[PDB]
Amino acid sequence: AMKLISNDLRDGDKLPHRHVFNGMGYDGDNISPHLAWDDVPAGTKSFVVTCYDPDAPTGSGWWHWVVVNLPADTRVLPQGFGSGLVAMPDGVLQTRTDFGKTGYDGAAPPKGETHRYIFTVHALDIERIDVDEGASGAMVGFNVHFHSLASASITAMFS
Amino acid sequence: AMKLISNDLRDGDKLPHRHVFNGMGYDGDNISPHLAWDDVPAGTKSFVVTCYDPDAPTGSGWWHWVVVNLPADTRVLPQGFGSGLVAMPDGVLQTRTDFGKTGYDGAAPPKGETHRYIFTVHALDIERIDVDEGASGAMVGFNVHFHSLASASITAMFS
Repeated sequence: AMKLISNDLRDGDKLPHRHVFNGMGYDGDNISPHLAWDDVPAGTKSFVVTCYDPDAPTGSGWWHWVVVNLPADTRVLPQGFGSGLVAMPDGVLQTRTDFGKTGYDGAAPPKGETHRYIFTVHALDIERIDVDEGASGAMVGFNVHFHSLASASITAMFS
Repeated sequence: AMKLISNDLRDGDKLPHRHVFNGMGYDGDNISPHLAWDDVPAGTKSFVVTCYDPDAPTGSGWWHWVVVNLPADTRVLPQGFGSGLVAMPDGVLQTRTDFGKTGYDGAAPPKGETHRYIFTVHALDIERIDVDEGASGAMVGFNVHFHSLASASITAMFS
């Protein structure tokens, strides 16, 4: 029964300022949160980690961060993994977000709105998904849908 | 009361093969459908046209086609406008789809599934949205949400 925990986030609590966006009217530190998981399914060959806001009023939500092809032995993403603080393990790729770039960028909702910022880890049954860094969050999501063995998430609320 | 019509599509009917994707197991012609609109709101300064599948199992649906900054006098997109058959009017941009490129690419659902393929035209209150060709459908959608005066759509069902 795969579990996702974090030294930074608490499921259902407010997203700490450390992980809020640093512009667009906000002044958060824009650092990806620590994430750690356990009890993965047998047959796991890689992981995908994402940050998605289902409440962004765009017609398709908003992908904040997408990490693919994490090797089967991965059980943690240190704080700042999506922010240039951590070396990328071989074969890992950070793919394209709705901000038109790769890597993590935090919450920055319309002033006064509170959205869900869902951090999810998916265990896949394939070692590598066939994508490059220009792949959209939906394109990764398509691959996740057909290859997922299990998932676990933590949702942080912002504002 | 803005209306959207088409020489090719009929709201609620099957998407013709001419507009289905040409690969991924399908052999449609992959040509964008004709779209035409009328009775636009006063204050309209530009239009955005999109094709979205809310039923794609990706976590965020799928953006098939996004066209922005169509001038205020636009009332039609000839067949193939998103397929290289039509010259781009000055200032018009086709932005990034979930297929990781610009331009129209048609329906190609999981074998045997029937999804909605929604074609929408939005009348905006601003002449240009500040995006380049790398902007995601959500990024365009964010701009549409804050600038839309009205919208009209036609939904085609595929398979």
